[PDB]
Amino acid sequence: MAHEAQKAIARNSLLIRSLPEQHVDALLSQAVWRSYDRGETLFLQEEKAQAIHVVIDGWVKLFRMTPTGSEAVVSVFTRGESFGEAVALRNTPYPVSAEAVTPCEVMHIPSPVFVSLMRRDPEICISILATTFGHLHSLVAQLEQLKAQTGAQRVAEFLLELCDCDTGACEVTLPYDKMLIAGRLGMKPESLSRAFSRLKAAGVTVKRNHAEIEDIALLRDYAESD
Amino acid sequence: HEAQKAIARNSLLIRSLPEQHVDALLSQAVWRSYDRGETLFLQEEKAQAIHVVIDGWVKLFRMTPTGSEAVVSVFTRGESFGEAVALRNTPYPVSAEAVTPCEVMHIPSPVFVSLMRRDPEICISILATTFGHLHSLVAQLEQLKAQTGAQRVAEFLLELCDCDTGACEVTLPYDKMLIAGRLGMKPESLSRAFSRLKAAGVTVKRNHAEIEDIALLRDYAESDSWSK
Ligand SMILES: [Cl-]
Ligand SMILES: [Cl-]
Repeated sequence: MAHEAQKAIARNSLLIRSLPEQHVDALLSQAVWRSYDRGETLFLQEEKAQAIHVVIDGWVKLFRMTPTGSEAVVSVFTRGESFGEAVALRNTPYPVSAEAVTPCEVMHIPSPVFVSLMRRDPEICISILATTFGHLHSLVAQLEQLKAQTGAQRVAEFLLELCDCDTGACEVTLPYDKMLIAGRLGMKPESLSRAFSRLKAAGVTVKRNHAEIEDIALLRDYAESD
Repeated sequence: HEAQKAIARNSLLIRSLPEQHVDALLSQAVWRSYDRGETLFLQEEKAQAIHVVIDGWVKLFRMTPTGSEAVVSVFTRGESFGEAVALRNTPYPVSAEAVTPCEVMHIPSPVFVSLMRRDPEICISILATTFGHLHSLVAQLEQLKAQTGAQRVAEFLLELCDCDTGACEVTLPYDKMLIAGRLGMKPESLSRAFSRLKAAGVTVKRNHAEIEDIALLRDYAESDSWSK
């Protein structure tokens, strides 16, 4: 009933990071909390965009229906990540469907709660926009400086970012279907496997539904190498 | 100023706006030219405009506590800056100065802010666009980069040309360290990179770079060493 740990996780989302601190808790106080089993749908393409979504635990995939009826995976999101901001603010119908890929918990911020806040007080929207512009310039600068690295280094970094702590050993849940991560990391399915094999030597075991980092420092050291 | 207005539309600032309001905002622009070394603004002054570079290079810098210029950013043709500080009405954290002669478009802040105070739906619309772009940039930062330094330099150059075919010359600052910093490259490497780009028809002079063939430079950049 406090959702203290869960709100702490939500504060790392793009949505929550963009808000001025004075308004964070009041917005989180109006959250709609839900759990989903593996395979369960959060929403379907063309439905009304009733909320902004923040994954607290698990993996959620977004997919679009193609003209020939296949499902194209557009994104995969996990712990501490938000999605749906733009569609919610424009009030356009969902352009994708969303489905729990693992069992998961989501914090939903109802669209009217967030939109109405901004219709009421323009100072809030101006203030959030200021923050998002700064964040944009910052990401563009990171892209301009992004150097090449190895696929294994990408996967290490990814895995490191999924742990949150700086020391010890660790478990991280991963989807069964490994193509989801490959898409997210912009890698070939082979390359990801190749990448995994190479990480054995850095202390990483990759089971069917989870990965294990024997030691963070070693992995972190592997990621920060030639 | 239609050609100059066209270049401004490439900026982060103008891209993010509702298309149906652009022209009226662009209509209240103050256009200014700057000599090399001329100040655009200085640290602690009031942010009263958002700036878009129309031509040339502008560097932003802070003073180290021991009194040294520490360059923070360099902006060129079609790029905007000062959005956040102007919308927050806080003092400038840096100074800005023309590295080359330049043209810049200034958007008075009150023009922009009063529009949103009058109709918060404008800001709601702009914010939707800035969130979608944020997501796109974050997605792109997770995807494996494989390109070499010379390829990155190649892409940097290609993006400065704005034409898909033929030849172009792009103004570059005299001091190539400003580009090195922007690309997150050791100055050594930037030079090493320019050497390797000789093969793709890129000759780098004092105040400019000459691209003999765009398509050929795009080919080097896209390649997975290499040859003409
Ligand atoms: Cl399960
Ligand atoms: Cl004037």
